[PDB]
Amino acid sequence: MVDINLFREEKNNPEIIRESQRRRFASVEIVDEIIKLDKEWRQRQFEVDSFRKEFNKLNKQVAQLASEIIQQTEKNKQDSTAKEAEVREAYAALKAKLEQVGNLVHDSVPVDKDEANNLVIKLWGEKRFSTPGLKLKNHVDLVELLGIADTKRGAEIAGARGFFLKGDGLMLNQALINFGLTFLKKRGFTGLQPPFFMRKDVMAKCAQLAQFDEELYKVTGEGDDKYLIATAEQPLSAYHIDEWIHPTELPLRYAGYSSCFRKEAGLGIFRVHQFEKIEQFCITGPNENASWEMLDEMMKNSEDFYQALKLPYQIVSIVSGALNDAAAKKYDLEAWFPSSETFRELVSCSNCTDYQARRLEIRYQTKQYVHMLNSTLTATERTICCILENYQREDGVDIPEVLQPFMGGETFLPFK
Amino acid sequence: MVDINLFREEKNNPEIIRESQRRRFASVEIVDEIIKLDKEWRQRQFEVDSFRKEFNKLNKQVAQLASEIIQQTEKNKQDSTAKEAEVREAYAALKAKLEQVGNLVHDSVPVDKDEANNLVIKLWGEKRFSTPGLKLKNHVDLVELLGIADTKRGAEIAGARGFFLKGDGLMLNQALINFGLTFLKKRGFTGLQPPFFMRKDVMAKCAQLAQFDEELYKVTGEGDDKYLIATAEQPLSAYHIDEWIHPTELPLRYAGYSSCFRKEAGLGIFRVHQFEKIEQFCITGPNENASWEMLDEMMKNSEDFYQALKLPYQIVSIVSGALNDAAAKKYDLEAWFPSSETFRELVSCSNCTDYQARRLEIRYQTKQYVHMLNSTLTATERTICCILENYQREDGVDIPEVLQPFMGGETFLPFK
Repeated sequence: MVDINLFREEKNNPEIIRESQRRRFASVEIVDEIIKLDKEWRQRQFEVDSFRKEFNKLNKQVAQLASEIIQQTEKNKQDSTAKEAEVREAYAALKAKLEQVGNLVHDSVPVDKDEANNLVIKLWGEKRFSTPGLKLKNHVDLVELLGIADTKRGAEIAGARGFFLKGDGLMLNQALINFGLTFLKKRGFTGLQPPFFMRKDVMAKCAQLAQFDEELYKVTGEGDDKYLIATAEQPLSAYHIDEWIHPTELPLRYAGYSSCFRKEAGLGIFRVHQFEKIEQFCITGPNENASWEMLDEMMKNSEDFYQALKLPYQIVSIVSGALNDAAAKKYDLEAWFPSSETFRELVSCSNCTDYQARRLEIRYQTKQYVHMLNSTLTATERTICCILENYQREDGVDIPEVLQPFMGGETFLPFK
Repeated sequence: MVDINLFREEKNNPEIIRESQRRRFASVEIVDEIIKLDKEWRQRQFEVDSFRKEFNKLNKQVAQLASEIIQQTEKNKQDSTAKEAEVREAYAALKAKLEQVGNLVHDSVPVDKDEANNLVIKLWGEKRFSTPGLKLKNHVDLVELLGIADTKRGAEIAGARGFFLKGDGLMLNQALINFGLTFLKKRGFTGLQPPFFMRKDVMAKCAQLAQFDEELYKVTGEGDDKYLIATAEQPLSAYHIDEWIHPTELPLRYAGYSSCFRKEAGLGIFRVHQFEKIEQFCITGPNENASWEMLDEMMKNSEDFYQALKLPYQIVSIVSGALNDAAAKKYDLEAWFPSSETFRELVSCSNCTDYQARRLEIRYQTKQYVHMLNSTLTATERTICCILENYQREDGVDIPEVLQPFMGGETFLPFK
């Protein structure tokens, strides 16, 4: 939820919310609905203090003086707990409209309703193509040829889009997780591996609202009903819930690692239900444009990493209309897939400012909340598919150089 | 299920099954029940061939010759599909008793009803104790002091016995998985990472019967209802289901790796719902005592590994009475926990011979099935708890030597 204070011309200026609503191609009226609703809530919270205030003007000098105004102090003491309710059903009606307002869209964000108008802002890398000596194979056919996944036996076991990693497939995955974690460790990041369970209660306060809520796997189990996490970002957001964080602790840098479960996948390993993910999770103070410097820091770390792997890519800024509710601004790094000659998304990078922080009561007198950003570094299975296509030869695949140490210095996976 | 042929004095000797039943402290009568039930099944399968045989003795020479025996060939052709049913409800009654017979208990197995009488057969390692200079801490208090798990924030997120790994905790876990996988790779093992999902249909044919069936997490999800795997052994067993395997492919050696989910756990990380596991999975021919040599091979690999980590241990042979239904014979490697001065189980090692193979129709003329063995190498979280206790000092923990390369050559985790 956004800050009710960004709606009050008493403390202004609500037109900023109105602009954000326009850019999100969503209700501008709801900004008037909510102002009226706040008006009521703070009236009733004062129509309480009307009774509270009269209350010690009635019990002013009952003993220190006879009088029958103590039949009225029965009406008042009682009245104080009548308005006591009104406040509670005002605030709740206010919260039901407020919950629907997306985060304030940053002015740098391209305004448009369609991802088709999504804006490329940076290129890097020399893109391979099929020549007539080398017809470039797709990840699907390179996996089979290489013998490093069993999607057939995987599908009969876990159902559709289910895979085993096998032999040098498993080493590669593990190779990439450790390259990932050390890469981030060197840049001041602290590992966190969350549980792949989250209580629906907590999840309710997390993710990106009604869009990422009733579309996870359910786990029946032991205590409360639980979800399988879709993204390490979710649990990591819940770390530091209801906590205070001290200016001196910030910034915080968690290299998140977990297995990931998504219901909406659609035999390869790009389009899957289960997969592993390293993520950059970062908390900042809310002032001094600290979260905006941190977005650049994370985006640079994602670029540096895809450069280390020598994977050609392009960076796209996402249109205001495509931003989800938490995100104030967002980049994709889309990486080159030679066989099909398309860019595909391997990284998403978001500044969500205080939007989740305010829900998870993650505090920084008059209520300041911290800024939180999240940036996939590598979905390993996808990243591998990208690596197989870009490093293929006539009779196998060359291992990226940075990943050769974590594979015992092997440099080539031969076709079977 | 055991081989119905091990019950037939026609092909003998059923007393061997009777002995196994005694050693398992279970019904000996059921061996007579089942002989009678097989008798019926093969009678009715012949009371079919009674009709089938008469059938071409009636349709002997109908054309090649008048006669009204073709009113009888109506009774017969029909009768052939009456007994056709009897066979199908005989075999099914036979299967309902047969399903309850545990695997043939190996003669080397100590006969007894109580794990209390579980037989120590080998020691290794010099066990540390609390001296009055060094009071030895437990894994629970070493984790907190070291700052490498958050069981508090973990518990509020995933519910009870839920943990984050953190900083050098995560490196250690990853360190141990890779030490594990390379260790086994050098000994002729091939990585397999299964899916953490299995369709209940398949799981039904897997695990150790009614004891390991209605006690997994349930996953609601997309297609059929699924379980979270309790052990990498389960999926790996389903690999090669309904397949033939060629003498020349055997032996097979899968180093299984997965995350693992158990409902029955009971703040530390020893007694947990989610954890990771490397396992030795091995398939052999059924002859030439090949599975029995393979059990020794795997047991030696488990010993070598706990020696590499310099963890003192003892090997126990499990009493006939404690063997589950799949297991013909079983060892535990129980490792030394100094603070509490107890041995705790870090490895289980089973020869299940053809028991699952016969259910999963995993074939090797007259029906031969392969032998399958399974042996945990490391439950990482437990293995770490063991490592923290045995390598502690006054102001932190020394990293095992073999694990120092996979931690960038760090040799000490300092207390906070």
